[PDB]
Amino acid sequence: AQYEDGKQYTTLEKPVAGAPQVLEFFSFFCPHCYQFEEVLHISDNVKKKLPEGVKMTKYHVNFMGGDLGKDLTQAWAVAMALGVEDKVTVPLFEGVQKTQTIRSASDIRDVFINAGIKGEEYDAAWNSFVVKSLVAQQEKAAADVQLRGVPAMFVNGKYQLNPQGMDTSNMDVFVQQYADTVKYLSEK
Repeated sequence: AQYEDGKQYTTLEKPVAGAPQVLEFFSFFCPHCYQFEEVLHISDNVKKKLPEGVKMTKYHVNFMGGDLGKDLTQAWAVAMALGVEDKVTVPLFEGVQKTQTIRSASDIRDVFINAGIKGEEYDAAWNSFVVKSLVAQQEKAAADVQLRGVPAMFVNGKYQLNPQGMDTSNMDVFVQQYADTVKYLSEK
């Protein structure tokens, strides 16, 4: 066929019940993740092609960057709780990978301050149990599919995107193949 298991996607032999419809994993330490966010705009292109009635979830992971890695997972929980993802994603990526100015939890915090989240609001969120449970969800979702690498995208807890099997000569063609594949898997 045109879409083949083991080619543009793999099927989990261990399907996950009640999973988010479109679930993306990343790390601010992850070099392809940086590309996916600032050069390819994968999330946004997938969304533009998803049917109506389908929501997108994106979670951070712990297994890169050690201690700072975990802080970032908690910071992403704060970002999700406050609804400020679209304001901190770029400066977090550039702080970790481009300028390398993010070296501590305080440097993460500065990024939010510069994006206009008030210190009090951030610290309150950082220490909240709503954020604790949001960190738990991120971890549980990654555990459920025994995630050992990022970027990763799962559709309906059953299919995992496989971008290694997609021409990368043209970045625009790659992105549409990726997005079109997510749409196909969605309608499956």
